[PDB]
Amino acid sequence: TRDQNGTWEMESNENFEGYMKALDIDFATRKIAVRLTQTLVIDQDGDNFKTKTTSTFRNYDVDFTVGVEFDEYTKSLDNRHVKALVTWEGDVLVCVQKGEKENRGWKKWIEGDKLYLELTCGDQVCRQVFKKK
Ligand SMILES: *C/C=C(C)/C=C/C=C(C)/C=C/C1=C(C)CCCC1(C)C
Repeated sequence: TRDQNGTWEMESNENFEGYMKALDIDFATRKIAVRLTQTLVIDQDGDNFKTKTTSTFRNYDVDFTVGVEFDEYTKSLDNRHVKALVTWEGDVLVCVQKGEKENRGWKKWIEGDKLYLELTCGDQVCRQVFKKK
């Protein structure tokens, strides 16, 4: 399925520390962030996505249209400018964030009632799994 609508509660989070370190997120922020349960709310209408990731400590909102390049300033993360593009490869939603960091982006897909999110930066891969609330 390409339908990723839902309120998604984080079930697991593998190597978030490595990914954040590759992004140059400071030590203290990384230590807080690795322990937190995230909720990812996705509102998807055709090719329009509105997403909100929340935790007790920090939130991050990003909206995008599939197939439309957009400028991103990663405020509240690593505070960089990237040129972002989100597209479909089969039923995998693929984001490439072009800029200073190599191999920067993510892949998101559904597999039997779980949402999988693989975040990449440099040589690091973070693997997250969510379940619908
Ligand atoms: C569709 C999947 C998306 C938009 C993935 C979003 C991932 C985040 C918003 C993660 C954000 C964070 C970090 C990268 C490190 C600091 C903690 C967070 C949760 C603000």
